[PDB]
Amino acid sequence: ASVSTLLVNLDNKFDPFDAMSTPLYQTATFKQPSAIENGPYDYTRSGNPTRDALESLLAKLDKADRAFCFTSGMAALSAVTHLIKNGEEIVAGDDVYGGSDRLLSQVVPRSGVVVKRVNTTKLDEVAAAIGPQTKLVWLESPTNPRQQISDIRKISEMAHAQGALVLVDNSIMSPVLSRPLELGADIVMHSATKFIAGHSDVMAGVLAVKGEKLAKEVYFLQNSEGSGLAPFDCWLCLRGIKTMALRIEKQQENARKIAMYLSSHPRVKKVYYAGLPDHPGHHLHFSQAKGAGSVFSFITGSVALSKHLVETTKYFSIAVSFGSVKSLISMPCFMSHASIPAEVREARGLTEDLVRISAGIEDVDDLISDLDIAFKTFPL
Amino acid sequence: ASVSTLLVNLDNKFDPFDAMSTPLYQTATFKQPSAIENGPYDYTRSGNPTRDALESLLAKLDKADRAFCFTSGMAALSAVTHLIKNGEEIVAGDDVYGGSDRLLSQVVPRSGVVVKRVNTTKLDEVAAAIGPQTKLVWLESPTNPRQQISDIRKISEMAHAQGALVLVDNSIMSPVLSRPLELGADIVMHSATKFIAGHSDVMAGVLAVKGEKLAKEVYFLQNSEGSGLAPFDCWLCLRGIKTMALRIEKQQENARKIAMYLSSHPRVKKVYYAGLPDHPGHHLHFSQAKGAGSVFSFITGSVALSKHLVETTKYFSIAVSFGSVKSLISMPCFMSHASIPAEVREARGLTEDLVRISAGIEDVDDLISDLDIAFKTFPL
Amino acid sequence: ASVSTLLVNLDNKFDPFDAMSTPLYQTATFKQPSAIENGPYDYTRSGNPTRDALESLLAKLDKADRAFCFTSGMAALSAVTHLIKNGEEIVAGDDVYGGSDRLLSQVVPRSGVVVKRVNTTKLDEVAAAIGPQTKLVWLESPTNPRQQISDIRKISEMAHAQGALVLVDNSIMSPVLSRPLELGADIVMHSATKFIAGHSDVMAGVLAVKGEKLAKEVYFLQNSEGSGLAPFDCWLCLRGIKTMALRIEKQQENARKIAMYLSSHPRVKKVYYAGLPDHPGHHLHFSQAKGAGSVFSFITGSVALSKHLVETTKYFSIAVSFGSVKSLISMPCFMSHASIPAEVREARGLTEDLVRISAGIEDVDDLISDLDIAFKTFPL
Amino acid sequence: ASVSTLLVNLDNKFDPFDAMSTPLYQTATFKQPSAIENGPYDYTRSGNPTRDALESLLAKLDKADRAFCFTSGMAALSAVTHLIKNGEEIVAGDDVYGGSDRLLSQVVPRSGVVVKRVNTTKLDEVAAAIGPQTKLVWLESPTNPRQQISDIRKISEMAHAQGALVLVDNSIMSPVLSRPLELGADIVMHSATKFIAGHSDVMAGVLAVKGEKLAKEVYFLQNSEGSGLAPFDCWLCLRGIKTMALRIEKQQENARKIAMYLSSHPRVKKVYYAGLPDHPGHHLHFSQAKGAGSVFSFITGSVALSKHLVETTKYFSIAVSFGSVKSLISMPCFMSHASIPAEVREARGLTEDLVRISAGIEDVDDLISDLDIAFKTFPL
Ligand SMILES: *Cc1c(COP(=O)(O)O)cnc(C)c1O
Ligand SMILES: *Cc1c(COP(=O)(O)O)cnc(C)c1O
Ligand SMILES: *Cc1c(COP(=O)(O)O)cnc(C)c1O
Ligand SMILES: *Cc1c(COP(=O)(O)O)cnc(C)c1O
Repeated sequence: ASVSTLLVNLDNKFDPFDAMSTPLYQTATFKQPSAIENGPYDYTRSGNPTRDALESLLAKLDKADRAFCFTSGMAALSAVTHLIKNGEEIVAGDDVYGGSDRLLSQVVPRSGVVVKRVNTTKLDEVAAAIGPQTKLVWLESPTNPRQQISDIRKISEMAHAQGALVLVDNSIMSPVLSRPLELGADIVMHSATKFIAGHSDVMAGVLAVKGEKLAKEVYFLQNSEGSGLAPFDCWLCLRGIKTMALRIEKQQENARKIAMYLSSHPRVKKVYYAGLPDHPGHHLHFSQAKGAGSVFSFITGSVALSKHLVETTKYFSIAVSFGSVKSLISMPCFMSHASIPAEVREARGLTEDLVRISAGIEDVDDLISDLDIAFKTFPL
Repeated sequence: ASVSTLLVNLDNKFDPFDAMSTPLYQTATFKQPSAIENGPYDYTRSGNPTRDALESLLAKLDKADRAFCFTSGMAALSAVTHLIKNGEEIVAGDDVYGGSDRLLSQVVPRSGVVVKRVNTTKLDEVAAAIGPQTKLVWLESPTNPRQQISDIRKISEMAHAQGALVLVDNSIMSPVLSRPLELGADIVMHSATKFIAGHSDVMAGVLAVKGEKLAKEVYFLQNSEGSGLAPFDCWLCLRGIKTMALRIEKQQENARKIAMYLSSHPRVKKVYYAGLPDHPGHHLHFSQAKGAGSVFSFITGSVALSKHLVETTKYFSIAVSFGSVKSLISMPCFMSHASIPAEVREARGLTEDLVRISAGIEDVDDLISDLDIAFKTFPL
Repeated sequence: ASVSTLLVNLDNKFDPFDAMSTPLYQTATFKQPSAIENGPYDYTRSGNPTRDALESLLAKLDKADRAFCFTSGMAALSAVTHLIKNGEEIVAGDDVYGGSDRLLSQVVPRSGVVVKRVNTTKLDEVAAAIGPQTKLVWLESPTNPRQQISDIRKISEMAHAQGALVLVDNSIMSPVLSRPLELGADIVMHSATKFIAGHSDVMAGVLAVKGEKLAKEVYFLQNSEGSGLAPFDCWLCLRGIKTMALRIEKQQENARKIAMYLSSHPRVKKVYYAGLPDHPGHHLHFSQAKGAGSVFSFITGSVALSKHLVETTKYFSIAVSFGSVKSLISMPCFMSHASIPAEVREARGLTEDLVRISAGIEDVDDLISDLDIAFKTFPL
Repeated sequence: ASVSTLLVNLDNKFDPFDAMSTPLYQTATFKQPSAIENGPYDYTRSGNPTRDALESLLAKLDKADRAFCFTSGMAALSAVTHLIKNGEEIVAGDDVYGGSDRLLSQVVPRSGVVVKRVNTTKLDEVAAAIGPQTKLVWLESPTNPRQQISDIRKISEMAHAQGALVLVDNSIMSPVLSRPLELGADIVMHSATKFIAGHSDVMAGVLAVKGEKLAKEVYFLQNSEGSGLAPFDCWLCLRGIKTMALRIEKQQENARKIAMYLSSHPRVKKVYYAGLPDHPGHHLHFSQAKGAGSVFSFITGSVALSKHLVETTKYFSIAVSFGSVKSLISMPCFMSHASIPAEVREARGLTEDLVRISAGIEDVDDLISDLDIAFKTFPL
């Protein structure tokens, strides 16, 4: 039974009328059966039929013991973070996403937790980083925007060697291309704001958990810090996940073709994309994933040319994130860090002229044609 | 300019078409204007027009500098909590609500933050408990379900003279009966799931802040822990908050009358309601609140008769919380702590037969008659 | 069992989890149980659980056999209209609302259905106009904006003695002030866009029917012309209808007081409101309605002063319709028929300076003070 | 600029914040600028920014002068029908859809309009059917479930020859495969409940019009009979139309492969599908369309085998309609007419054992495998 076939099934047992869409329980409380006993549901912060339908499809998708839905990706990562106590340590790949950065830096500390940074690509570096009191190993792969690959099976054994939990933020791959729990991770997180919902109209975060005692501790925090995804947002996620395989299938192929057109373009200096045969990490990646994705970036050594591509293209929207049906284009180097000086950007592997693209589901000839016209209009 | 009157004010400067209802911005991202600069908005976790319209109304209602909306009441209490660093001190009443209790005993510790519990009605204790390390004082008055009154002006001065922040969870009072920031509090919090939304159909928390620095610090956390209330939810709060003054007016009056009836009823031992002249705290409370709200409880000395009133009443629903248009009834001891033993149930100031009622907006003659019959049908 | 009390009753037999809010069935199709038989539901155009929950409440409020919800007020009036065959006769007041007017003069004719217009306050005319071909009598009392009262018990007997159906568009009264099916009417219609939903945010029409055959005939049309109100809309009506009794109570009282003030004001020539003792029809209306509602108008003999009151009032919005929590003000002559000439504007019983107000639920001292200032700032 | 690329573009001029998703104007009224003049919007029944964004994308998709959105497909067809006056005629292909049937039969008549039926495949039949006073020619192609083809260019000239309007109900093809306005039709109707929204969670109907005076007459009825699609439903339509090209592309290909597997299956007697080279009409169809679609049917001469396939398959849902991401299966012969006797089904070209499939976007091997197992389990 394929993913494609699994994403559209409606297994809503509770529904007496078998509607084709999951009924939306937009309520806060439920009436109890008696003065002494509760019902299956009582308060939405604790549990809700609609969110249960989504959390449950997502556990199957990730082959997890239990899945949890949060108001956003950051909320999911913040909860994970509230699992390490005072005097513990966290080995954080130092490449990891902006909000993840800010979190590991400015927030995790106020809690008496220690934060180690590394290059999860160098096993020795991460080997030396895994201390006695190391309780969490937190990875991302491909990284962004460079697409550098890390070995999740091995980093899993080093960490598991100290009795530590491995968190794999799979947002960039989604359950259709990768399933980290089957590579040794303990918790896979997905910003569902990206591929899962795929329409850039809903914030959501997902924690997919391996191990019951573990899941019980996540539920404790989803239910106590009250960050469970709202019923309406769950419904929009349920509606969107249905075409996830269909959308990734077209998107990724658009990305392959635009990466190839750019790869051999006179004005493009380098192209990062794990799908290119020439990508350092290519073979490593595909040993743990079925696809490169639909996000990639490139350099042009010319910041004035890069701004032009970004601002001139008619089919790409200038925006953050990726994974929507609309193709996006940006400069993470002078934008996704506008507060980044000349040393603030150099202190972060990236270069003022770097352009990142999130390919959508348009006709790739429309997109390649759009980019070509854009290079041919830049004056000198 | 009265509150009833302020609540229906539609202040949407952004909307070109002057809709009578605030346009719902159900979107996760916004397009940036150029490659270098951002727009007023960029990402719903960071900010959204619909949520801004609500956070603004809420700041005006509470006379706060800025207000913040969180995915739920607990999320809001959880952020205030992430303001206090490793090894600092938190002094919080003993009465403090269930979820707050749990958060105070099992999550705050994980940060090395120390928690002292006090009976905030006894100034000495408050005095005794507030040292050099105290950075947060956390009140709640009336207490649930006894409706104990604490002096908020005097507790604020003590803490401030110690440089501590004062939080008042004003959920049971809401903006139209009390505005704690004018009594020394620094942050007022509401479970907007209760009176603000008013229909039992949306989960939401609000944080009303005094002080630009503080606010900046609350915003920093609402944004990084990605917990701002979602747009559909903000829209439902905006919609339900409009009848807030109206709902409370009829509700409060209903509770008054129903306490009247129970107070002089032969099978009712004690009635807890701050509106009753005979209630310890009456004059204190009304010295800092324009009214006694709509939740109250009573004891009957008979766990068997209490269950009976609870299950037999035809017009009250057996449910958790309050502040909704529907009248609710429950038993905080044998229910809102159901899995509670003999001393583990009395380990909380509440005899297991205490019944709590949340008056709604129905005909009070229907509700009072509903209770009378239930008292008469009880088997001996 | 009072109306205020009936409005919050949650009667959802179908829902397994007893949510406090009716589950929204946002779906177009339902799965059938076998290849041969259907289920309770199959297609939202045919029926939906959420819409059923509302159509049921509405039948109980109006003491009707069955009720139907349409995409809007006009859709409902348009269906009643599709009940009358080729070459039959329709007798409908002259006063009858704009959209109804248009529908009566430009669409009903296309069917060979003949339309006679009468001043339903003059029984003779009604008598004179009702022949052997009359199959529908269409009333509206009070009339807009003059608030003319027609005798609904006596008009029903005449038509019935001629075998004609009687429709009463009860939009301005709603179920808590009048229930026309207990006065001889056969179908009562409401623009649920007005008092029922009560927040200016949903378009909806309701048809409350007396008689199984008739109902069957209305259902046949709601179903075939695919016009039943959509599920999200039904849910918003269910949500807003709960404060209906509460909203009207404060609203009606507000209108009373504001008519009081204007009636004895030096710059106001005539005030039209059926609650005023001096109003022709007072005793008739209150002989068939429990109240005068919240819409009324006044003349000032000065088109220039009327525009001024309309544009200067700070607390009234310039807008069409009524029944919302927000106070509205407008000029039916120079606005709700703006593109109206000199005799084409007087070709409707309304002097071009008539101002209509719809009282909302704000502080009446705020509203009355708002009007006073506007009378005082008017340039001479 | 391809359709695929056009379906995801956001051309919302009015939006000051450029959200990626169209802002939802869930309101009924808008405030007017002054006492004498309206704004662009005033009442949702008349016009709404969100519906305008959808009606406008749909005009581009169909190459129409203006597009209109209705509460449902039937509402769209019912409005079309209110365009022919008393004493006019309608030439209705007699094969046309159920609700279309019911309408042409039981409703259109009460209006003094004459109804002719034909086999739009026989030009002579339709030649003889086009009278002097014929104002509407109403087609469907492929028909359902037979997929019989009609020539839309020629039937367009015969009709236009009498000054008549041609209505083409394109629901089964959608704008991605066919655009009838470019073949002589005047109005193309789409049940948007099908392919446009594609998630079976929203009812909607669409009229795409050629000719301004024409469009003005449709707007008159959408605006007067109040059947304009609700803002929320428009938003769900906007969200769904975005993957329409992506969904039809996979769906149609699944259909091709399942039609081919069934075509050569021992237990299948006939397969109707315009994409099969062997289909009477094949070449005719593709002269006016780019694809066969994803709906087809087949016969097995065995009603007991057909029920079994329908009720045994694990990946097909038993439901009406088509065009959703979920594959559907049914027997229109003994189900989509359960009230169809032994002569009531014979009086309608179809046969008790006929099975219709609407292919979804699953893995076609999952679906073919599911059907094969189903044939191999039927006992004798
Ligand atoms: C986009 C992104 C996030 C942010 O998630 P939100 O849902 O918007 O808070 C987290 N992690 C990664 C790896 C991302 O790339
Ligand atoms: C209900 C309640 C809360 C919890 O708020 P949620 O919206 O349910 O997370 C917090 N404080 C008080 C005093 C409450 O009564
Ligand atoms: C407003 C109004 C209508 C129209 O209803 P819609 O919901 O706007 O279509 C019908 N009747 C009366 C008497 C009205 O005042
Ligand atoms: C499905 C169908 C319709 C029905 O439309 P609704 O939107 O559900 O009312 C109309 N026409 C055709 C041709 C169809 O096949």
